[PDB]
Amino acid sequence: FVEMVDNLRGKSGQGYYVEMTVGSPPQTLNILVDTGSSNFAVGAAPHPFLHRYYQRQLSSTYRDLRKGVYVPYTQGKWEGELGTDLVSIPHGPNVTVRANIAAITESDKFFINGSNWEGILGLAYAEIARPDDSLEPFFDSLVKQTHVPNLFSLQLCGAVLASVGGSMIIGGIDHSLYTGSLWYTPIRREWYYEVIIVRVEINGQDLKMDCKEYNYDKSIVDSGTTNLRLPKKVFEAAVKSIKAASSTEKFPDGFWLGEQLVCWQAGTTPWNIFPVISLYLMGEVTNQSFRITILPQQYLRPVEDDCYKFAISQSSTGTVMGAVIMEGFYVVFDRARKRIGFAVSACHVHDEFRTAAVEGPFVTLDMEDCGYN
Ligand SMILES: COc1ccc2c(c1)[C@]1(COC(N)=N1)c1cc(-c3cc(Cl)ccc3F)ccc1O2
Repeated sequence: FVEMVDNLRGKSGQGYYVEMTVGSPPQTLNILVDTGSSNFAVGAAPHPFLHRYYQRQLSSTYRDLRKGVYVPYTQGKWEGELGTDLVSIPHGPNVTVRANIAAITESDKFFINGSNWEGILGLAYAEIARPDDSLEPFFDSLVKQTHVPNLFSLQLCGAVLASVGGSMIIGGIDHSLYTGSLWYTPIRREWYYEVIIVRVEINGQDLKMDCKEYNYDKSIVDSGTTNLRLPKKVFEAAVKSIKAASSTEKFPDGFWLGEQLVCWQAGTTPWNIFPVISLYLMGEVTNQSFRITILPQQYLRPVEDDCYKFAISQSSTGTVMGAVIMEGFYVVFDRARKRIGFAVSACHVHDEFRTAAVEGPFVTLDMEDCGYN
């Protein structure tokens, strides 16, 4: 899949995008890769923040669905007009499909002033598509109309604002992109990429919470989120324990809340005083789990003296495994088998003493009880 390796770009904190073409003749757009939503929606008007936009009037293969779509979400909104058109991915499989496209005609806090992308590719399932589950998501269209296998994988590698890179392998797995074995956790339900966390440790010390708290009201794998977001009660316990383990140095409460930065003399960041963080995920087998472990190199994010933000934050919408988790791992979205694979990423940032890890098997009882209903 060498043609697809390194097909993602971005700027730090502004997400990962892939090149796509829409319409005939082809119009090239940079599109945000989002496993946390399910619409293919593209800027369709000259918003001043956009480098380019979909000009439906220039496409011979454009079809109007004569229906609007309205998409408020927690940090913004977008609105638009539904249609279909032909779509390809230049650094993806050699195929062209007819996909649903939402031509974005009004928005608020959706486009980023300074980014290089113009649309969003929602890779999640129809159940959370707007306006309803009858709007077939892109990837469903791709799989139905071609012989592209029903799976994709992401290697997110991270870095005035640093450029980031990664790979979206569409229709398979590139084994060069990880070390060790893949370990799979079941997709609990096909809406978000919902998973179940069964145990949490900070430097091997169990938080000892009712595991339902870890997944209240859901836990998801989300390439469209930067932080590791945790339910409020879990965040409180996690920070208490991370404070304790790192107490060699003291920081203000605002650091832990993301309200301020911490800085060290360039090149002297004391990675060693910060603990590793492990999430045990439901495994493939009854009473079997595995654990994924990240380093402070994943959860202390550089802000451009070396200065960092604490990139674990609280959530009222459940655990969100964003870039802080995904940049440690090669992640396989094995839609065909309703499961998500994690393996140590060949590009993850680490040091001489510790590495991001994926380890198993472990015995964990009552894992089904950890899910919220
Ligand atoms: C209905 O759900 C929606 C709808 C729209 C929507 C998003 C979700 C969102 C927010 O979280 C996720 N996963 N995608 C989302 C995320 C981002 C975004 C993602 C990253 Cl990784 C970084 C910066 C961003 F602004 C930009 C736009 C954006 O729009």
